[PDB]
Amino acid sequence: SHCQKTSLRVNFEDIGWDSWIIAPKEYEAYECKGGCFFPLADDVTPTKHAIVQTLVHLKFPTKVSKACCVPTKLSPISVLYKDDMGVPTLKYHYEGMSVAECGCR
Amino acid sequence: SHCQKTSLRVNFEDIGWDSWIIAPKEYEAYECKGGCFFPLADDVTPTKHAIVQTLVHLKFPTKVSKACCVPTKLSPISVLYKDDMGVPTLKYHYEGMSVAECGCR
Ligand SMILES: [Cl-]
Ligand SMILES: [Cl-]
Ligand SMILES: [Cl-]
Ligand SMILES: [Cl-]
Ligand SMILES: [Cl-]
Ligand SMILES: [Cl-]
Ligand SMILES: [Cl-]
Ligand SMILES: [Cl-]
Ligand SMILES: [Cl-]
Ligand SMILES: [Cl-]
Ligand code: NA
Ligand code: NA
Ligand code: NA
Ligand code: NA
Ligand code: NA
Ligand code: NA
Ligand code: NA
Ligand code: NA
Repeated sequence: SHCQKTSLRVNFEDIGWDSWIIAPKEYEAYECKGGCFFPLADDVTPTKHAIVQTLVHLKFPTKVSKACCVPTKLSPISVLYKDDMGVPTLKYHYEGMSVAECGCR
Repeated sequence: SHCQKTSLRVNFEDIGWDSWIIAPKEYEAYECKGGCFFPLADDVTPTKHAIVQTLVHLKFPTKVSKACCVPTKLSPISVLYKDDMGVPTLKYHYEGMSVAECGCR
């Protein structure tokens, strides 16, 4: 019911990235699912704007949207890609691919 | 149509904060409105997970949600609050209250 990290396996061929990513075929990216509603959790680490916007959304549900549960910290992965010369080069830290922590923003 | 910053005036008495915030009565908090869909904008600064999740949402619209346009940088404001001794104390930098930049996360 609340903002938390859940599993998401992403296949590179389904997102159109298998044309430049040789390996791996799939990877655990995770996704941040849940709702930002009161009472909040102890580890959602909400900003004061996300708390204010959620309160305004309660008073005006048609004019203002609630806060979103988005990843607050990302972890890199390693991909085997083909460079301009068609050889498999290793990108050891491809940053911003997996979710480490979620939160209400 | 795309992730951008828009105006949001928040009244402290409508969110139940006028009991500990004497002044100001209202403040410009801003809100991040728009959609994270391709083709993206030049200044939404999207993370690679937000791009991947948006691509997975296109292939599986019922199983995975799209990325959210949330504030990426917050600016503080100044509030006049009553401390435990009932006097108006000034909190010069009340951080995390106004939106500075939006983005797709
Ligand atoms: Cl709470
Ligand atoms: Cl925070
Ligand atoms: Cl690297
Ligand atoms: Cl290393
Ligand atoms: Cl990178
Ligand atoms: Cl694009
Ligand atoms: Cl970024
Ligand atoms: Cl201060
Ligand atoms: Cl200062
Ligand atoms: Cl503060
Ligand atoms: Na904050
Ligand atoms: Na309303
Ligand atoms: Na709305
Ligand atoms: Na290492
Ligand atoms: Na990134
Ligand atoms: Na689907
Ligand atoms: Na869904
Ligand atoms: Na100053």
